[PDB]
Amino acid sequence: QFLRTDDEVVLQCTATIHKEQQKLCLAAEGFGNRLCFLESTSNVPPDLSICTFVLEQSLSVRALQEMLANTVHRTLLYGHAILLRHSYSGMYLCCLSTSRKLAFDVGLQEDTTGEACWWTIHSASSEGEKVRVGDDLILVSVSSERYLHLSYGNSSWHVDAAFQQTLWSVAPI
Repeated sequence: QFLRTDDEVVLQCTATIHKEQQKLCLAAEGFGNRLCFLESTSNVPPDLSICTFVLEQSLSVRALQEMLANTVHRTLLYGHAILLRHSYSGMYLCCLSTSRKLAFDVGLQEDTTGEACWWTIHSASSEGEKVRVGDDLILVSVSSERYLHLSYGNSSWHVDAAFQQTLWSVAPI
């Protein structure tokens, strides 16, 4: 099928270290420090509740930038900028100002009147083309131009906005 607005989705990525490969799910809590993290699966994550986002909006870069400039179930299209609402908290995936150290932190917030909560979707291989479920998506922050990135810390996997890309699977469920 195709990805549409109002869809409840789950973002997954593949984490391979020491030849050990696993699927990780993007997750977040609204109760406290508003940062996203990653869950292991199996491919179903233990706690799926907090791994659900809704594709609330889909606009063109020009449109979004026009709407914002004035202030001073559609199908998702490649190159378009989207808005992912976190179901549990009702807040939105955003690119923050604080650093993870070249990368920025990824978290949740409420105010969507800005670029920080907008992510343009690109293909790994299609401008304007329809976004089909099962495709590997690259997510770029409109505000910072950084990628939603799979990072590896001391002992665990983290998610941030870095200069390097990561392929994500935006599955419905």
